[PDB]
Amino acid sequence: RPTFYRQELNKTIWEVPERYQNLSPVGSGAYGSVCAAFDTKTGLRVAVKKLSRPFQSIIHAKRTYRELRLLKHMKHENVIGLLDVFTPARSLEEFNDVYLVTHLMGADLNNIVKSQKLTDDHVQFLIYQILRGLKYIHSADIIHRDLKPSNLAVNEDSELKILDFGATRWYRAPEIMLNWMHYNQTVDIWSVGCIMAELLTGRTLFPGTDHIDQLKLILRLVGTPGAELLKKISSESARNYIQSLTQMPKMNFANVFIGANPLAVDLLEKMLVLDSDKRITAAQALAHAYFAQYHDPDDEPVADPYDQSLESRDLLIDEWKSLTYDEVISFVPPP
Ligand SMILES: CC(C)(C)c1cc(NC(=O)Nc2nccs2)n(-c2ccc(CC(=O)O)cc2)n1
Ligand SMILES: CCCCCCCCO[C@@H]1O[C@H](CO)[C@@H](O)[C@H](O)[C@H]1O
Ligand SMILES: CCCCCCCCO[C@@H]1O[C@H](CO)[C@@H](O)[C@H](O)[C@H]1O
Repeated sequence: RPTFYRQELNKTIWEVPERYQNLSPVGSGAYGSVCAAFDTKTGLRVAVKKLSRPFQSIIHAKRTYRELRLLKHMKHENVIGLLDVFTPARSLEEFNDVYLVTHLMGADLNNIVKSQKLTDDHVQFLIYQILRGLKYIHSADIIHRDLKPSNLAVNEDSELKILDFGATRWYRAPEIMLNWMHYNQTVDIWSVGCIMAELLTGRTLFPGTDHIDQLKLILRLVGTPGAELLKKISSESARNYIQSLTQMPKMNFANVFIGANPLAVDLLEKMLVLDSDKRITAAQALAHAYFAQYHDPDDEPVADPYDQSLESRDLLIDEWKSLTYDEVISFVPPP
């Protein structure tokens, strides 16, 4: 067992191994809080997440277990991975707090586009990495669901990792916003399209003021649902309502992307398709000519399959807690 020390951070006492130094809050929410830190044992800048009352409720306990399991599973250059997980507890009976440690990287994509747009060459490298990470995540039968610039961590050399800390709706696929009976991994490709567009233009693609505005903006770029897609919407009244959200024909798509690489625009047109069944997949996108400088079919690895049964489980807090404890004590750090 490492030696721990205690300090007050974000209104609670954080108790962490002495290797972790210079803890500085960077974000907080209902589910927990995150500090930037320096890991003196590895010389790495790290993020340390303390879960907020991880076993207070069934939902908190389930989310705690899910996050630990997922992070333990992810072993890919472009996906955030677990560097460490710890608890100050010495037994299950005293187990009450969980801390997760990941690479910090140093910045996110929420920053770089404020003053000016990125070069096409830069966008190639950034989106290539997002898609490479996403191919991996999707291959594990995991849907991200909240891809956005603040969930994309980048270092000074623009090496990128996808994370989920756990403006808000600007990158969301329309079907998530419209409570589709089911949706699938194609929602993340929509998000990549929105992100890529923004890097190229320096501006948010669909900056909706609210839910309906968001949908109207989307419909104005990509067009009202066509005949094939309309068949996939059950409600007559819903289809009638849709037909009111547009008053003019759709625009020339390319007008948003003046002077852009034609291959970039072609890829964007293939990502930003209203009908999710028709969107390009991560694997297909990696093979698109836009990424010729980076694509290597032998260096775009896939994930071991993931036991996702626990996402639909209805369990007692103490079961989620015991399952989580097992995962904490069995953790082995990466080489
Ligand atoms: C693997 C990928 C990107 C999908 C991913 C990464 C993370 N987590 C993560 O990045 N944590 C970090 N800590 C510190 C720095 S980055 N989650 C995630 C999984 C589960 C839940 C719980 C819920 O579902 O609410 C929350 C987040 N998913
Ligand atoms: C804004 C009003 C129109 C929104 C239409 C979004 C259609 C999204 O695409 C739909 O995704 C569903 C979930 O994966 C699939 O079941 C459907 O087959 C697919 O057409
Ligand atoms: C643009 C705002 C108006 C949106 C109207 C379309 C709402 C689509 O409604 C959706 O249709 C799906 C397919 O039938 C169902 O599976 C979803 O449960 C339903 O929410």
